[PDB]
Amino acid sequence: SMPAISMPQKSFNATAERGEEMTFSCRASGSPEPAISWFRNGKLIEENEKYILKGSNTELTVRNIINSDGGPYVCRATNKAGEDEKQAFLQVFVQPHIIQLKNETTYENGQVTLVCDAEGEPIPEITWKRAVDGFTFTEGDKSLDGRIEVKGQHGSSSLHIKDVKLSDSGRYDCEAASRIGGHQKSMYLDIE
Ligand SMILES: *[C@@H]1O[C@H](CO)[C@@H](O)[C@H](O)[C@H]1NC(C)=O
Ligand SMILES: *[C@@H]1O[C@H](CO)[C@@H](O)[C@H](O)[C@H]1NC(C)=O
Repeated sequence: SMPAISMPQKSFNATAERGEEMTFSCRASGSPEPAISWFRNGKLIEENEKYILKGSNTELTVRNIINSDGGPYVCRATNKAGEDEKQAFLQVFVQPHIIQLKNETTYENGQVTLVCDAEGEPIPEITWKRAVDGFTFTEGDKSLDGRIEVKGQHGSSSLHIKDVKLSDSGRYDCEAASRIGGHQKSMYLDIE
């Protein structure tokens, strides 16, 4: 009888660069006993440190998950009567990481833009925090006096200050956060 594959789980999530591993399983009914084998990118998966195969190839463990591990892994079952193929799929998430947060200067009575840029999957939300008083800015938000405004989209945010004052100087933090976690970095605004 032709091989018929069963899978407990077919879609999987993992987070990159955390030393995580996941195990895909593939079993098949059929006579004669179907032989199970796994493919990635169309090439047979051979056992090593990264890929662990157990239970006559019924279980595939991918170790030390990184972004490039994302995608389809194909389970093939074959016997003299025919073959069946099914895919397991791995979505790899990436925790937020701020990749750009520069220091800035401007002069009193001037204008300045603080820029924070972050990577991540999901795309992180960006929040700004003013060190001296711990006041936080999201969105969208603006200051009571209307001088400060936050605009941002797609994991990037600008904090814009109009009519700078000496007291605006000091540390500002960017916080990039997703369900996965968060990353915070600091820069320094010098009004001088
Ligand atoms: C994988 O993550 C996605 C996106 O958050 C979620 O919708 C899905 O249910 C997850 N799959 C799991 C863990 O079963
Ligand atoms: C901002 O803070 C000081 C300025 O003296 C410096 O040590 C630090 O590297 C600056 N940050 C950047 C990204 O230039």
